[PDB]
Amino acid sequence: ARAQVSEAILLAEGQKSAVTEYYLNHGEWPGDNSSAGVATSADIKGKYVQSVTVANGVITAQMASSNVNNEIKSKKLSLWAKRQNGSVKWFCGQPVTRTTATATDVAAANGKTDDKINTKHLPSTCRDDSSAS
Repeated sequence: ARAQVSEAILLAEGQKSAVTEYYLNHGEWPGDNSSAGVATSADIKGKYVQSVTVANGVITAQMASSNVNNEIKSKKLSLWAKRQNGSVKWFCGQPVTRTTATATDVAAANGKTDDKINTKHLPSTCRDDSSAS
């Protein structure tokens, strides 16, 4: 499980440059994959990953539905960044959502627990809470 999740995190990290550069150039986060200049979400695939979706700067990877551990089939994790006075810090954990392109904070984006990869299956360094800062 964790081995599969760690490869999903690495794939999702491949979209960070598009998101960070957009923030650098616009002072706000990209609304979707197209505005970030990246491929459509279902075309960002890999080992164990069916899609990667950019939404207001949050990068959410969705695990594949087959050929993955039963307990993480089709579940999701997010990478997201927050301003910390000039620099930005990237976080990794359960799914989050940023409601607007300019919001500083994020909210948890659970799916009524359905989309959440269980914490036992997240690498120890990818357990950031939605409230992390």
